[PDB]
Amino acid sequence: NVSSGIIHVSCSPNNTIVSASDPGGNVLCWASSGTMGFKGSRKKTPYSAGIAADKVAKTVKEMGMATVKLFVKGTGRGKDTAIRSFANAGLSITEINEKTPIPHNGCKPPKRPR
RNA sequence: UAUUAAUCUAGAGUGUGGUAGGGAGUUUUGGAAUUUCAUGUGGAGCGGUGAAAUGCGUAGAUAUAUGAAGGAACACCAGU
Repeated sequence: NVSSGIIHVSCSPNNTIVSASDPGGNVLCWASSGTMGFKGSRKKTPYSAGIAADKVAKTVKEMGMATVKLFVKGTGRGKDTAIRSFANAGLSITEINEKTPIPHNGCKPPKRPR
């Protein structure tokens, strides 16, 4: 029910999530690799993120979606496939930005696995 | 060489001017991020690994935006 908006995607090293939102901060709909049939370790693939982004773009099309900001989050090899999905979808993407939860050198993270 | 009577300034220190440096201690401030809580948005998976599984999830998690709290450590300056 809104033309302008923002859709967020967070490509974790183990999974990915995409979520379309209005500029007021509320969510409209979200999608993830788990929403599709295949599960387990095979869900951390760029193809899975691509189909998730395809589905979220589809389900926001009926909403009447228009020019939209893009905040990409997380690290992984599947985030760019969502970019291809959205660009090829014909949507009115207008701005790209980086919103990884990057911290300054503060709290101590987990260790080296070894 | 040792002892002693002395003398001098290059040895070594003090002064003068200029001069750099994350040198140290004490006393204050800040912001990112995590976590918890609260507020809305939402409905099934999330997390996880070589692959899985304990574990978490409609009693609304993850996510998204805002606010509060507390604690810890100070990317980018950073280097033949």
